[PDB]
Amino acid sequence: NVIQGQLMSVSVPVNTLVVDTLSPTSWQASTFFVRNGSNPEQDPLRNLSGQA
Amino acid sequence: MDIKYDVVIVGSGPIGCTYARELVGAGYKVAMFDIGEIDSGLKIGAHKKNTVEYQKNIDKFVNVIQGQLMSVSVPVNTLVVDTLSPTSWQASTFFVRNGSNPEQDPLRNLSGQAVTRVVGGMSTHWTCATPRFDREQRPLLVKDDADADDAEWDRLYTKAESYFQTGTDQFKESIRHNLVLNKLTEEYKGQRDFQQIPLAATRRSPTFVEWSSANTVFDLQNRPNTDAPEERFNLFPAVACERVVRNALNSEIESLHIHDLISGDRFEIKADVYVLTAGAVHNTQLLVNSGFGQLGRPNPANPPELLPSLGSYITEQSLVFCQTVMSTELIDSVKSDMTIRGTPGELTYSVTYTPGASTNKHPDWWNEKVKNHMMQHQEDPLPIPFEDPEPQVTTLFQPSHPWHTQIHRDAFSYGAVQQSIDSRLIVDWRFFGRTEPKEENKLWFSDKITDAYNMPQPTFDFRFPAGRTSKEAEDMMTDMCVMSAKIGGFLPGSLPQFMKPGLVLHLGGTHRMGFDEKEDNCCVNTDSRVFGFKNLFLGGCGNIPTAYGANPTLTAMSLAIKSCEYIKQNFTPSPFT
Amino acid sequence: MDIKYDVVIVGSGPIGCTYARELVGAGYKVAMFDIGEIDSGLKIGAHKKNTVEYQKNIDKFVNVIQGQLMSVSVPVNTLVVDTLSPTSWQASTFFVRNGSNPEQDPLRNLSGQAVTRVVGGMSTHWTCATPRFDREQRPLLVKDDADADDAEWDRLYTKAESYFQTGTDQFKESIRHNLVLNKLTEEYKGQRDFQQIPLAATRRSPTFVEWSSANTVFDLQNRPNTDAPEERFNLFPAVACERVVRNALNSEIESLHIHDLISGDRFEIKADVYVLTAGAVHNTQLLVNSGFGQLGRPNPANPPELLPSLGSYITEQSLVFCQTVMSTELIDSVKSDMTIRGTPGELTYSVTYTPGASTNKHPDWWNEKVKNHMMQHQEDPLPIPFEDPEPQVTTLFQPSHPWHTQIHRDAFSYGAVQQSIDSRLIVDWRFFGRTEPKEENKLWFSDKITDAYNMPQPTFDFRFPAGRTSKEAEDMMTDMCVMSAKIGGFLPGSLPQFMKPGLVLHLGGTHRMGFDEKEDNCCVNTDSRVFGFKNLFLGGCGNIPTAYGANPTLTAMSLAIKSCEYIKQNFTPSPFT
Amino acid sequence: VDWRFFGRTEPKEENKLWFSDKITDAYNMPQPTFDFRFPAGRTSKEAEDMMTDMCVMSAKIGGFLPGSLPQFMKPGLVLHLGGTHRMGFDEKEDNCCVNTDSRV
Ligand SMILES: *Cc1cc2c(cc1C)nc1c(=O)[nH]c(=O)nc-1n2C[C@H](O)[C@H](O)[C@H](O)COP(=O)(O)OP(=O)(O)OC[C@H]1O[C@@H](n2cnc3c(N)ncnc32)[C@H](O)[C@@H]1O
Ligand SMILES: *Cc1cc2c(cc1C)nc1c(=O)[nH]c(=O)nc-1n2C[C@H](O)[C@H](O)[C@H](O)COP(=O)(O)OP(=O)(O)OC[C@H]1O[C@@H](n2cnc3c(N)ncnc32)[C@H](O)[C@@H]1O
Repeated sequence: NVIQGQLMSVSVPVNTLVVDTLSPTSWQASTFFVRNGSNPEQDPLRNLSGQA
Repeated sequence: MDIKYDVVIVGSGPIGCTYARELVGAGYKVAMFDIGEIDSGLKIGAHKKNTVEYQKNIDKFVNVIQGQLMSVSVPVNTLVVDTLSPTSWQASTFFVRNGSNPEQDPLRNLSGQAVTRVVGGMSTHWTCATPRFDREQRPLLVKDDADADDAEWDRLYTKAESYFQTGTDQFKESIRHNLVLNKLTEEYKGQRDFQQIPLAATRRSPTFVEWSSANTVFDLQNRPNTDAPEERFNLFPAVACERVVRNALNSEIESLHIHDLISGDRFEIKADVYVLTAGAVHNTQLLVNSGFGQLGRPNPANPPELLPSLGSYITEQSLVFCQTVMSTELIDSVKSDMTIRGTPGELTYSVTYTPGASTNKHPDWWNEKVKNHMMQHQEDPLPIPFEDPEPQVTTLFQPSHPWHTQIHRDAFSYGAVQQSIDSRLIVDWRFFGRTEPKEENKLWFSDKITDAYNMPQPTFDFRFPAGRTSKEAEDMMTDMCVMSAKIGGFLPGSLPQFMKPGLVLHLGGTHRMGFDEKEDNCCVNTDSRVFGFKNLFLGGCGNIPTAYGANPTLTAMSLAIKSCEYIKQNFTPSPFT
Repeated sequence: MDIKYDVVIVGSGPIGCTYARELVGAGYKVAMFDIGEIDSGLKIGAHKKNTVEYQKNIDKFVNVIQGQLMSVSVPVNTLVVDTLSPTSWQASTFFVRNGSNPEQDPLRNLSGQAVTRVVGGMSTHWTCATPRFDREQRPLLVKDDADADDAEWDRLYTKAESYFQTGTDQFKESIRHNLVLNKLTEEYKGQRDFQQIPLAATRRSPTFVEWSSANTVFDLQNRPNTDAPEERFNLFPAVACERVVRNALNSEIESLHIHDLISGDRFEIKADVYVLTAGAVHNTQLLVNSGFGQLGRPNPANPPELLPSLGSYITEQSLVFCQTVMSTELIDSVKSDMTIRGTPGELTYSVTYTPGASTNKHPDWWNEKVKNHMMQHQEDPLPIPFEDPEPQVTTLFQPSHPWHTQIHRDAFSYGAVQQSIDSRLIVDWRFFGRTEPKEENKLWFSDKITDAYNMPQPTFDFRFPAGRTSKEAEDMMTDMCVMSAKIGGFLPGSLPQFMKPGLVLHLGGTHRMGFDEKEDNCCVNTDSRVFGFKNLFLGGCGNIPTAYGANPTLTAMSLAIKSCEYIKQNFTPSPFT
Repeated sequence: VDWRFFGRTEPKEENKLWFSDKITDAYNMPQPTFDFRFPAGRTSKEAEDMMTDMCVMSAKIGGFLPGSLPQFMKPGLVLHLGGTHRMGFDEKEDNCCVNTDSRV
């Protein structure tokens, strides 16, 4: 846990996971926009995803 | 196989079988085609859960369901697998792989929507709940005359209930059923009514219920036969129906084009009357492949020649779900009338009650079952008999609670931790919301991508409408939380949740009914006849134009009955030759 | 229903059908009972995967398998659920719940062992792999004459292979099959031989394989019929066979007591010959219910009167599994013979080869399929045609590699992240080990706990033996790791692993064959006749007394053929009147 | 017992760490971005041979622990990234950034 607490991911690609069980009343995305410090420059298939 | 019939029916689900029942019985020479095959035992199109093995192990039946549901539209997969060995072949792009549909926006899908291709269709696996719609949920059949409309609906629903063997009595002596029913009745006294879910089923014994299906409506045996020597019917499984051929005037269908999947041959089949009952998605595919509506991505700049509302105004219900673990107070209440002496597993253990005591909270039949369970199974810590049937409770849709409810048990795949909880304690909760029909919600078909039967790939463009539908959906969730609490707390791993859109399989409005094609934005009239065409009829939930919460099959069946009445008045059976 | 026959057979799996085929054909009046029901369509007992839908959607078939596998012995669950609501009823002990078997030690189980109760038995879903056993794996039928023993086994296997329609040619023109076959052949040149898995199956088209089943062996139609007017056969589904009655001398069976599950009626059925083919677990159960062996927890103080080895020496194979993702080198090799001009998607794109050129690595048929795929589907990044059949590769069990191997694809439940990998790239690896028969490895039946059919509950006491069995199992794992790497790296989520004990369903030795009851610690002789009894025979994998890694059913069938040869020489069919 | 085998990766010009001219990180600095794959040839062959070697060697000691079966780790989880400001004798000839005194 100490280790995990002090490793911050270098480059996180934009997240394209589909969450389709939101309540109809919840604000819902129309696109996979740049969220949560993700890096839109990053090709997710040419990454070092574990680099921190 | 002739190529000439009085009537041809596409699909052998319960709605096609409604057409077959009415029209075969009325003396028509009928052919029915299904893309799927016979696989329910000797009773063709029967419910798969009516085996002794599945009545003994109902939870295994989830696998039967899953094994015959094929997802309608699966978007391109964008999951990153970055732990492959460097020697394995690795993608540079998220290419079209594994039957995925590149047309499909993953954020505007009905991801849960699926289809079944087997003789009997989805009625070989369905839960059998057959409630009527109240006026608020129900399409009009008579305009500007409420009494006449009600009368017509009661007549049709009564016949439909007869065809399905709907009843509200099959679980009347379950202890779990009554425990739940009585508690909710008391909790909502003066506010809401509770009753047994209306179920298309007949109890045969205390441990076997014969669930209804297509086969219940029509046995699907070829005719003439010994029981039916003057009737004419042929079922042709493993035949893909690909299109209906329009005349130039768009006033008549001239043939049905079919592809026999075993021999590979293709034919044109001729009939006086053509009935499409292939389900809400595949009736729409068939019509679009035949030149109705518009093929390809919606394009309002080029409106279609025929049936412009085809595949718009689609509705699917929101569904919330949880499971609960029965309260201690409710469990203790089961044995409230018992006098208990001794210590279990000892010789002095005694469980008794005084029948007829006016101080008894429960009737004699209940106390007798409890007494016997407790006396005969002293190792077991619960008062509920091992073979006690599941609850089957509902409070039906009303204005002040505009959702359908099922408080019950259906087949479920319990996680290993969950299997830790005694099944007697568990109750499932499913609340189903109504969805406003909106033109922007659509089912369309690719002009390039094809499905597993080389037909235009179905694509959804769907979101639950803003406004009432969305407010109601979230109020429904809250109501499930509130109501369920009265029975017990949630079961870990089955916490309150929305299900993936469409997993419910109650899709409607894809080929919707109305009085006037233009004014009511619709595809079929109240006889289920395609506007403009003398001899083309659609049956199924796709006809239903309204926002409904309750399970739709009974209402679709009622519409099909009415459709058959029109057919009987407008087409003459061939003389039996 | 009369209650008098020449031969009665308990169970309608492929081994009961072997007896039916032999003895119905030889003119005997035969009855066959199954506790399960007809549910594969019109072809009674057929492979459920032989539908167009399952051949288009093969991965859905895992659900069909799961829906008809009921776990034999599930120990008491000790999972802690401590996040229930305080109002919910909650356990103070881990009490006997949800059909668990309190006799079962969770650490000495075959937790993966399961049974199927449907007409056709497990042959309605099996993978159809039908290898012969080599001498090392195979029980002796002739002593002290290896050549005579080989000759008898060759005769028998050859007949069995004809009953099953076993072949090694059904995948010969698959690109993926040959890609894998050729690579492994080269890598192990001079060390191991590779061939197609022998499969009970007949190809009917490029995209349809008719997989064999009990139905292949015997069609299960009642006779006399039009095609067989002088044969006599009846099948009675939904009939639980409960016990055979012994005479006072323990020399003859006098009747079979049955319980019709539909009517509830019980009957005593009389025959000249009684054949138990209920599977390795349920044959043992019926025998123990009939006074053979010992009921209850093993007690060596208290010796069984009859068949003291029954339910001892049980064997189940170790099974290791992984999937791989095909190497970039192999994938590029598929297109080695192509010249590619231009850019995919453009007018100028061209993929050509030179037919018959002596420097081509691949045959013309191969190159033509690759060329057409690449030219017609320029969007696709792989050279493998979309409808290319799966690999079906084996190197058979040998002393230097004492395990059976299957390098193939069969029905599989892929997680969404694995669904990310193109299916053409995926290969399944399953290596099966042999287990030494040990007296201490037992299947026994409770004297208190009962199963869903009110029969004595099965209980395992099993561990993989120390010594050779265990060493070989681990060597087998390493072998799989080494061999599979030649083809591609592991697929994440399908990493190399041992499967739960018994999940393989290749249980043997519960009613084992030998020459001498005492000397060979066994229950039937080489005619499969129960020692001491004139007219009781057992068929199935329970007969196999040796340590085997290969799939046993073909071997069990061969033994049934030999058994029928004895019955024909020793019993006279009744005159057909 | 834990088993970790680490492979060597051939330096290739195409394998890059670069920085966005628009996107910024948590410290308002140019966002790092990778463009990386394990090179074909020796690197890839060796990585898979290494996997096999672990499977063979570890078997001498015991069988795999369920849930910790043989696997590649996500690229870079190892945190042994090198060569981003690489040393050599001659800037141009050795394609490098610092000399053997680590001087730019
Ligand atoms: C799957 C399911 C459904 C279900 C349910 C629970 C489950 C898990 N519970 C329900 C319940 O409690 N109450 C209720 O009203 N409905 C519930 N359902 C849904 C219900 O089964 C369906 O509404 C119903 O079966 C619809 O009937 P219909 O007859 O309209 O359609 P179908 O059963 O889908 O049968 C259509 C058939 O047509 C064939 N087909 C499809 N395409 C073609 C083509 N091109 N050519 C020829 N035949 C075609 C199918 O194979 C199918 O059998
Ligand atoms: C499940 C499975 C099996 C399988 C396989 C893959 C799967 C997923 N792959 C195999 C393969 O590739 N090669 C092979 O050799 N075997 C493979 N199998 C196993 C194979 O299916 C079995 O070995 C085979 O079916 C055994 O045949 P047998 O005829 O001996 O037994 P059965 O198929 O289990 O059928 C027995 C029947 O008897 C009935 N029954 C049971 N109890 C009673 C009683 N009390 N009364 C009357 N009938 C009874 C069953 O219902 C059953 O149908």
